[PDB]
Amino acid sequence: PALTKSQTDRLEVLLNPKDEISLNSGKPFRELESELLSRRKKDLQQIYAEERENYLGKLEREITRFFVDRGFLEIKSPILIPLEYIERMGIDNDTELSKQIFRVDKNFCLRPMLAPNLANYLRKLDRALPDPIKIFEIGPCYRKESDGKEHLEEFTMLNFCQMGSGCTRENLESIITDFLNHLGIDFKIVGDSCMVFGDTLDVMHGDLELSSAVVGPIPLDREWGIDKPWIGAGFGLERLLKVKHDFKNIKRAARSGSYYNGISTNL
Amino acid sequence: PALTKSQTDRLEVLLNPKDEISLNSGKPFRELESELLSRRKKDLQQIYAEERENYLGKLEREITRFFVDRGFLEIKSPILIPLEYIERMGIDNDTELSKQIFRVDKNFCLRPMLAPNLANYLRKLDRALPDPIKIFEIGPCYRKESDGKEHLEEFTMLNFCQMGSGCTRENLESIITDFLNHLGIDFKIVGDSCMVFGDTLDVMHGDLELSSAVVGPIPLDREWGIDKPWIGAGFGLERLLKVKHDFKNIKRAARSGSYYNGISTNL
Ligand SMILES: Nc1ncnc2c1ncn2[C@@H]1O[C@H](COP(=O)(O)OP(=O)(O)OP(=O)(O)O)[C@@H](O)[C@H]1O
Ligand SMILES: Nc1ncnc2c1ncn2[C@@H]1O[C@H](COP(=O)(O)OP(=O)(O)OP(=O)(O)O)[C@@H](O)[C@H]1O
Ligand SMILES: N[C@@H](CCCCNC(=O)OCc1ccccc1Br)C(=O)O
Ligand SMILES: N[C@@H](CCCCNC(=O)OCc1ccccc1Br)C(=O)O
Ligand SMILES: [Mg+2]
Ligand SMILES: [Mg+2]
Ligand SMILES: [Mg+2]
Ligand SMILES: [Mg+2]
Ligand SMILES: [Mg+2]
Ligand SMILES: [Mg+2]
Repeated sequence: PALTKSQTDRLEVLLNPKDEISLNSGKPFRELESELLSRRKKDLQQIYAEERENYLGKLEREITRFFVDRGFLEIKSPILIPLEYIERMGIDNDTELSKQIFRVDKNFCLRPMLAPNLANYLRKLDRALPDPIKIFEIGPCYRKESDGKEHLEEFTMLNFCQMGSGCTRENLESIITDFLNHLGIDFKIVGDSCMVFGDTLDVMHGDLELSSAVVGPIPLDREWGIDKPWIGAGFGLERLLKVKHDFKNIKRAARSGSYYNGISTNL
Repeated sequence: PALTKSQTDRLEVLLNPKDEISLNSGKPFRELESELLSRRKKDLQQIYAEERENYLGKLEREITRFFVDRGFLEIKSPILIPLEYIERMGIDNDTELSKQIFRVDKNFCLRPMLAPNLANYLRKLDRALPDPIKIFEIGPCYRKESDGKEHLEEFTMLNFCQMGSGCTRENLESIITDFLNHLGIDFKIVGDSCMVFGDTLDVMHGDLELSSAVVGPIPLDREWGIDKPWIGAGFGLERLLKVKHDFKNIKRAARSGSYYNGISTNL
């Protein structure tokens, strides 16, 4: 008995990283599907009985506590933003990131990153708060993607940043190290570059990019009224969850009607 | 010395409910503005030094703990949804709620409510979880609005719901009473009606609608594969914050670059 592509795809939906089941051992599809359906129902019943917290919600809460306790102000800024912020961030009207923007109406878009709203907060808060200014945000961001195992069109970003004193590469690396040590995630730092910010310190878990981080100043600062040293980093929460839970596909971690805490809801 | 409309508007931005300052006492605008700027800087410095949590984030966390502890599963579902869900909810292509939808691309929109995603979860979870099924979600929703003192175009909804046993008007009212007692908010229940769900139990704080709640079944259920009794209610978090903090305008409570925890960021 050989399994079709449709049958293999169904069993993959129902399989979880903790299982050790051979799909092509010769056991018939009916028995493999029944076994995995029972395991997944049991898993969902246990979540309902004992935890009840959503992985993305819980991780946002965990990250929020970490940064609040370290002196960063928690921001919740608009997800629907002016389309003018795109050109103003140096996302040239050519393509790459520009073709990835979801437009809303004629003058708005869904934010593809948190940085512009955070830059506006740094500028405004510097007129009232003592040095250094430390803020962060966690929330939804949106990009059109070719959709692989590591990209979502609707994902969740953390961006923390600081402006004023202490905005050095060593302090940025120290914050990233404390943060990922808190989550229990091994990493290395590798140099990369991007169109918006220039040179980045990319935080890698193996071949998976968890974050890009930047040490300012950069030429873009003038356009946003930023006139002091700064440091910042952006992380994808679903990528963090993919590492934490050993998911093969980031879709297990996404906002979704198709998975609850990585368990298929098609049972 | 009389104040212009622009000067009055500026002082209103800087005024907070706890102040007792007459804007038109005859004191010159320069002194009223300087006094309010100092108070607001002091307020923001105190938040930065001692709390650091965003009002909307904190309230979402408080509400999440309440519902998780009462047996409801925490959901985080897509904000960008299929445009087909609009017609399928009975939002007729005429207008009213239909003209309020933000469209994205050609086949998507920003969700104007949480209900359709929650209906899909109830249906799917009923195939694996024991009766009754209890779930909730908190997150952003979007509607085009004439924009008054009680409406935002980008707001935050809580919707909790239950399907199976216990889906009575008395139990729905009991949950609403426990919830608003937990937040310390007085209310009454008044009947109303809406195009989507029919008769609603509206939760009122004075003339302010905090929620619409529904006791099913309703004719819409068949289109969503819902085939059991159910109850549910939707609340706006920014309206809850407006009551809690005595804000004159709901914009003080919104996701915004213009206010932080109700304090102007234009200082
Ligand atoms: N489409 C996406 N889905 C999930 N997470 C994402 C996506 N795009 C970015 N992120 C996360 O946000 C972080 C910061 O965004 P950044 O602009 O640096 O991404 P990126 O360099 O375009 O990532 P990649 O090179 O993997 O596309 C990334 O390191 C990643 O963790
Ligand atoms: N544009 C908005 N801004 C802020 N909160 C809102 C908005 N629309 C709805 N809500 C909140 O969501 C809850 C449930 O949504 P519902 O569809 O019942 O609103 P609604 O009846 O259209 O409210 P209203 O009659 O005030 O426009 C409302 O009771 C309200 O608390
Ligand atoms: N990995 C993230 C890294 C974001 C870092 C930016 N965070 C910030 O604090 O703003 C500083 C800023 C100043 C001036 C002009 C523009 C800007 Br932006 C990303 O590429 O999405
Ligand atoms: N005040 C909120 C009240 C929402 C209650 C709905 N919540 C739910 O659980 O779904 C049940 C459901 C079943 C079948 C077909 C459609 C649907 Br929807 C609002 O009007 O936004
Ligand atoms: Mg990319
Ligand atoms: Mg990259
Ligand atoms: Mg990057
Ligand atoms: Mg309305
Ligand atoms: Mg109403
Ligand atoms: Mg209503």
